[PDB]
Amino acid sequence: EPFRNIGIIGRLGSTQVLDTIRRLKKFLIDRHLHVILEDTIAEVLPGHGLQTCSRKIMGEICDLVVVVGGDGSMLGAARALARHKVPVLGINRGSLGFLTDIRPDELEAKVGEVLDGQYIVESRFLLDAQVRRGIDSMGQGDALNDVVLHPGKSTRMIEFELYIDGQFVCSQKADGLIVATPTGSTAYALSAGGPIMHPKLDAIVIVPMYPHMLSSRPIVVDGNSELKIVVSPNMQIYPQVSCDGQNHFTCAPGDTVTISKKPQKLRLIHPIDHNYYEICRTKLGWGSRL
Amino acid sequence: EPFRNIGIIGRLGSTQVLDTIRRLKKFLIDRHLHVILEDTIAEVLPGHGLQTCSRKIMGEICDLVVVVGGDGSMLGAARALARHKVPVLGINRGSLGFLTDIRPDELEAKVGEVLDGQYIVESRFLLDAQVRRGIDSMGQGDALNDVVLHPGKSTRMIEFELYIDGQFVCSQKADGLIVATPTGSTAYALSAGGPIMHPKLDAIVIVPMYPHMLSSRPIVVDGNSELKIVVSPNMQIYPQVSCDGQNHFTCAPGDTVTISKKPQKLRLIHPIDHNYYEICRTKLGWGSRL
Amino acid sequence: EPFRNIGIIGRLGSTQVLDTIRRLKKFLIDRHLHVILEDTIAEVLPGHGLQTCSRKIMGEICDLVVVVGGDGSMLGAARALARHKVPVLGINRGSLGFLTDIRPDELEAKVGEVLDGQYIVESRFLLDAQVRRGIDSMGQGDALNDVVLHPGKSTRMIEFELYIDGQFVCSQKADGLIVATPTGSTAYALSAGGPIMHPKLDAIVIVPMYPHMLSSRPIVVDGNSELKIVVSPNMQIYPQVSCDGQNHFTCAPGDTVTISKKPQKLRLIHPIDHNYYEICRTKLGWGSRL
Amino acid sequence: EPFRNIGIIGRLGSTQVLDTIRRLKKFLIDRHLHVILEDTIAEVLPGHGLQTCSRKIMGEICDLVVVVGGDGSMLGAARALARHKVPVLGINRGSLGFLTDIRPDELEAKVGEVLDGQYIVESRFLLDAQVRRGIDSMGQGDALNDVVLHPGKSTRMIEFELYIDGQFVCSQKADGLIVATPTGSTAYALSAGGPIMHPKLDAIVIVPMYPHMLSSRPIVVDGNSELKIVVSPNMQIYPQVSCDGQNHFTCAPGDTVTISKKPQKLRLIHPIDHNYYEICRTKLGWGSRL
Ligand SMILES: NC(=O)c1ccc[n+]([C@@H]2O[C@H](COP(=O)([O-])OP(=O)(O)OC[C@H]3O[C@@H](n4cnc5c(N)ncnc54)[C@H](OP(=O)(O)O)[C@@H]3O)[C@@H](O)[C@H]2O)c1
Ligand SMILES: NC(=O)c1ccc[n+]([C@@H]2O[C@H](COP(=O)([O-])OP(=O)(O)OC[C@H]3O[C@@H](n4cnc5c(N)ncnc54)[C@H](OP(=O)(O)O)[C@@H]3O)[C@@H](O)[C@H]2O)c1
Ligand SMILES: NC(=O)c1ccc[n+]([C@@H]2O[C@H](COP(=O)([O-])OP(=O)(O)OC[C@H]3O[C@@H](n4cnc5c(N)ncnc54)[C@H](OP(=O)(O)O)[C@@H]3O)[C@@H](O)[C@H]2O)c1
Ligand SMILES: NC(=O)c1ccc[n+]([C@@H]2O[C@H](COP(=O)([O-])OP(=O)(O)OC[C@H]3O[C@@H](n4cnc5c(N)ncnc54)[C@H](OP(=O)(O)O)[C@@H]3O)[C@@H](O)[C@H]2O)c1
Repeated sequence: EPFRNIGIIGRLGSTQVLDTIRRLKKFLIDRHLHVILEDTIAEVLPGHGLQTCSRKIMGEICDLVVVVGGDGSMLGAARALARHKVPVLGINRGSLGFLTDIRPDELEAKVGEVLDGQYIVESRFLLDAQVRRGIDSMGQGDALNDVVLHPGKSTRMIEFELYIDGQFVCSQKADGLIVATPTGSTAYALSAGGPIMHPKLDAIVIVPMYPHMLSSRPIVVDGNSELKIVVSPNMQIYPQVSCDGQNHFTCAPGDTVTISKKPQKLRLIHPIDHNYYEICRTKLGWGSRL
Repeated sequence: EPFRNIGIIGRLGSTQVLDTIRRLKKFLIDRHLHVILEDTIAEVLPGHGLQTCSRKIMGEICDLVVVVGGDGSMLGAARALARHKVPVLGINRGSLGFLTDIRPDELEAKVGEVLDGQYIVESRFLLDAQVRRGIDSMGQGDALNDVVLHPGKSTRMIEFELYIDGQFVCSQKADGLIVATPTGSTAYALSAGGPIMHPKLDAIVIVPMYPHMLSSRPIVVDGNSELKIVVSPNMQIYPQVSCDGQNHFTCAPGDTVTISKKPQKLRLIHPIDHNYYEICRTKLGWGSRL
Repeated sequence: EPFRNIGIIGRLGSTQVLDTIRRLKKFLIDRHLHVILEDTIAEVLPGHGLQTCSRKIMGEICDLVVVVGGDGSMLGAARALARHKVPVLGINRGSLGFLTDIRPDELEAKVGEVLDGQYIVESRFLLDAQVRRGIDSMGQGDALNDVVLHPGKSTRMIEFELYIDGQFVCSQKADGLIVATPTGSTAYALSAGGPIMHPKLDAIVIVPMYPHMLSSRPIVVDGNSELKIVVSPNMQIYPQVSCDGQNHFTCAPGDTVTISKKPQKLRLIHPIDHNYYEICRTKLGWGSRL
Repeated sequence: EPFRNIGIIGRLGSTQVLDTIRRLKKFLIDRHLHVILEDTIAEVLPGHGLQTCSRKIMGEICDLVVVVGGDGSMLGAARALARHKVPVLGINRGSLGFLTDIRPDELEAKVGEVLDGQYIVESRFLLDAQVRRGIDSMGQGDALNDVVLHPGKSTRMIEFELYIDGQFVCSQKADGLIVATPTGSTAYALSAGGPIMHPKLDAIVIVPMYPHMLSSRPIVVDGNSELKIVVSPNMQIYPQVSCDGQNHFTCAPGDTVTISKKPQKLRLIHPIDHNYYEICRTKLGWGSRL
């Protein structure tokens, strides 16, 4: 459907984000479009602008949400807007990102070209994490990048067992474990030794965090696999579970973390000019044409 | 169909392979089954046994081929028996392998349990490699593990461009490139930093061989992607292409190597006792149950 | 000097440590030697034994200290006994370690052979870490393995600058930094990608902890270099500094951590049967003789 | 001693090397200095210039040798000019290198500042490699970067044993082994996973080339250690030994390669403006000042 009510999500960061968020406000209101603003960012804006709503509310209000900032800002908007299946459009901070595509100086050219009816709809799946004490459920969180098990208030290594589709893989002693989507394969998992996974791929990568065992290597499994991490019951370690490094749960010795694909996919919007391997060449420095 | 004519493929290695190849000959002839032998191995056998045939011929003769040895012996049989779609059963040398499953001491117990009608049919796809000079074709080879570009008669680094589905990825200076299936993900690609890919996964992993660029990391793409490696035309390097490290082509500056999935899949046979993650725990040393 | 007053240091762990600590008590008292016990371990012992002292006190009382347990138990004793320059002898838990050498079943044979006058004296140097706010000093700690900067109560990456001998190296965004001795090169630094450093080597290795930059590789510098880590002043991150993962300081944005070699070396005692590369072959699984 | 007879060493590469080699010829003859040219490069020069000599002869003729090109050009000149202990000065191709320091546009400014008496003398040690069949010696070669054992005319893995100071380390199956100086630690060894070693460090790094064993990690040993690589006698593999990837020997099953530090050090000349960590920040992309 054509985009009428357009929401805006931003991050309270350097001044340039507040600059582009008003060029976007100007360019969109110029086209006689209703602009609804996030309440968590409208408390510090030029005259606070127009109507104000919350992030869970912005799903059913808006037909499109433009996120200004970087890849990190895209993670928070995705977890809330994927449930409503709202198209999401990302703006850079001048540097090309794996989730943000529009440069602040090409704002009017690329955003207008999307509103005029030339764009690509790409869907990225999220992860569903849930902690359980025997049968009782502690908490359930979503993740677009990764679900990361890591030590909680103790530098000591943690111990756990990995299960994929109820099948025992191994027990391991390490700092933790990174479970990443293709979207998150370029983030923490890449810094921990994991591979790059193309966004077309229906797969999940499991990356050990500095394992005490040198032969512990990343595994890539079917994206429809169900992961089950069992914290060591015979150890006094209380690890932490992080979803996109922003939502944190504290696990008890013996707690079980289940990770699987979320049914609701995030509807990413790109210009037709989008090229995934060009993002890799700029974000990682790969050589260009010979 | 029930297995009647059963072929045998072996490797001219240590004495134990010649030992198990005759226990298999005894156990199979005991069950009143026709045993056909590979000609390349029957030239040195106890009285040369029964009928003798070639590997390309063994496809339409036999209903099942038992390969004794290790994972390396499985690679040669797969490239010839996947075209005929002949079931293949592997025997260990005492140590569990990613392709061979039967231990020489459990030969009669596991092979009989397969012939009695309790087995798993698992299909593994191969790679199709073809070198081209402009339009003319040099050679075309198959690979169950990997297609590897590596330096040819020169320790100097090679230069090349990578294309996936006609889309330019990057140019790179390295020793070479490893393109591996899920089967080959545990071989050379694992030693070069690549991840483990579950056999259920329809994916191909591209691993750079000691790249001059430190940010060159492995990529995992859709298994239906078509890869196109273009040797640097402006360099006096003549690289070599290896298929399972056994079939070698010499590439010219500017030659293009195309790699894609082969339509014919190898029909692997396993006992019901087969567990993939148990192979990883023994081949790599991962910790067992807590 | 010949060893008369012999102290014992242990860890409150599995039952076998309490078993060997009494075979050592029997074997030493059998030889008419004064056995002094650590107070932190004598509170739970068979009748509490003989005299009891503290770890800082055990330096001037004893001529030799036998540490039962593993490599982790050796770290705590080293930081306190290196100031007094007391010889230290380590006992295994059945498995050969990089710091502990005696197997519990060869206790009487190897410990007696050392007391009879056949042993090797090997000295290992420690690290000296000190945090400073401008000029004021927060805390100063020693380390036999490593001084590790890591995130403090925030999964977000930390930012810092590295200085070696007052010379600027680089600024970096990562989980943290591992500064290890040759003793600690096989511990956390090895799991983070660092190299093995022979104990004869006067060198320090600096290993980045999952850096956001892929080209951030470990550096090995002169063991007499002075390291200076400056926490990012323009970031709201409060990192933590760990010495052997046991002593923890919380750093403020802008705090400077100085790391250099400690003058006092730890006097390690080994039997003449000691072989460093045999420890590597067992701890890491390297292949034995062809 | 003040530099009078100044030799020039270049590489037959792109046109710019032939350009700078004549600005250097102009600037030096302008200062009334005798310029002697390498015969292997004077066959294609503007009128062939002045006197012509060989590389082994250029040691006793010249007081200083200026090498134009890159790090690779510095390797060949070092092996021949380190025996004569002739100071060596390197010129860049516009990009800063680990061995070349002068940019072609700062040629007259930096080279003149060295001739005027403001420079640093830094000495880098080389490696001494010698192959032996039992007692007979095949060949002996020097290396400024690395001595590399790698497969010879066979993609199959090679097998060998490592000995350090006559002490057995391990047996290993891999593509090969990289033995690098601090100078070569940033070259092949860095691409194979090795660490950066500061030039002040008296150490040698041993890096396995894609080992079949995942726990085979680089080792850093004393620079005065004597290495002894024994090719597997029970294998039909004929590996090759490369010194700076330019001098090649073919080893037989059972041949022993001995590697140790060469007594003659290469006298490198740098301007006072030289900074080693600035080279790392540009060659590897590390972050600059915060
Ligand atoms: N050592 C590490 O590498 C490390 C440690 C902790 C967390 N992380 C990652 O950080 C994520 C959360 O980021 P945050 O905003 O909360 O702040 P953060 O933990 O400080 O991480 C911010 C950094 O992550 C990058 N990033 C985030 N998602 C990415 C993706 N899909 N591909 C590539 N780079 C990506 C950001 O790129 P922009 O600059 O464009 O935003 C930025 O450089 C986690 O999900 C985790 O994957 C990495
Ligand atoms: N440095 C390296 O790691 C390296 C170098 C060259 C080639 N290779 C691999 O060797 C393969 C060809 O082997 P080859 O028989 O001709 O002799 P080879 O090159 O000497 O390699 C033999 C080794 O490869 C192992 N191997 C083969 N396929 C494997 C798989 N799918 N998963 C795990 N391990 C596997 C074999 O296991 P078994 O002992 O059970 O046979 C054996 O240890 C190539 O396709 C390539 O992947 C690896
Ligand atoms: N992910 C990791 O690899 C990781 C994470 C945190 C800390 N660490 C290391 O743990 C050390 C402190 O150990 P802890 O007793 O307090 O418990 P810990 O953090 O849980 O680490 C205990 C483990 O470290 C091993 N270890 C300790 N020093 C070693 C050395 N020099 N060489 C090889 N292995 C060594 C121990 O061997 P034993 O079983 O023989 O004791 C044991 O396996 C730190 O200094 C740090 O280097 C490693
Ligand atoms: N895959 C690899 O990384 C690989 C493979 C084979 C050989 N090598 C290295 O190449 C060396 C021989 O080089 P070559 O001239 O004969 O041509 P080459 O094998 O094609 O290697 C040339 C490349 O090596 C770089 N290099 C050479 N010495 C270096 C050093 N000390 N630190 C950093 N980079 C260095 C060169 O830098 P410049 O552009 O400034 O010359 C150039 O990028 C060998 O000694 C070996 O270390 C590396």
